[PDB]
Amino acid sequence: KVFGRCELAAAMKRHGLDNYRGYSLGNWVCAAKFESNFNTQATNRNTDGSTDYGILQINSRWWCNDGRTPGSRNLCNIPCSALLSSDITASVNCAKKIVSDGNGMNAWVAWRNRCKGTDVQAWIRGCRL
Ligand SMILES: CCCCN1C(=O)C(=C/C=C/C=C2/Oc3ccccc3N2CCCS(=O)(=O)O)C(=O)N(CCCC)C1=S
Ligand SMILES: [Cl-]
Ligand SMILES: [Cl-]
Repeated sequence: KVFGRCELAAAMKRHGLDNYRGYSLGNWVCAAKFESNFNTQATNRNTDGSTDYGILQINSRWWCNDGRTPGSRNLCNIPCSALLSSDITASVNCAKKIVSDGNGMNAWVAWRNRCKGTDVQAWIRGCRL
């Protein structure tokens, strides 16, 4: 599913992501924009063999199991496929664990490089929330 800007902001808020760990909704939406362009089915193979899945491109080396990432962990206790679903519940719950891991949203390289320090509020502007 390809979410719309405000549509995703609403789903994210509905799942308690807004202001989670101090990160405003704009930040999450911005990260989703540059990680998957809002496509829940987005995947990206990394040079190390791991793979990024979903709206927030959660990686398999630590967070989900895809059975093809030697020596990896599955800290979110979910098959990586669950991160590709129309329903973002799994992705949101896993993102919550990730952002609480110590480095905040910096865990999402694209967020640091393209959202961090920017006018992220712009990402939910005009949205009926
Ligand atoms: C009627 C359909 C097209 C209208 N519509 C929009 O208005 C949407 C437009 C998004 C707004 C553009 C935008 O890109 C940004 C980049 C950085 C910061 C904010 C951004 N915003 C707008 C708010 C801030 S600003 O006004 O561009 O400065 C949109 O994403 N989408 C996707 C939502 C699909 C449900 C749609 S549908
Ligand atoms: Cl594996
Ligand atoms: Cl933080």
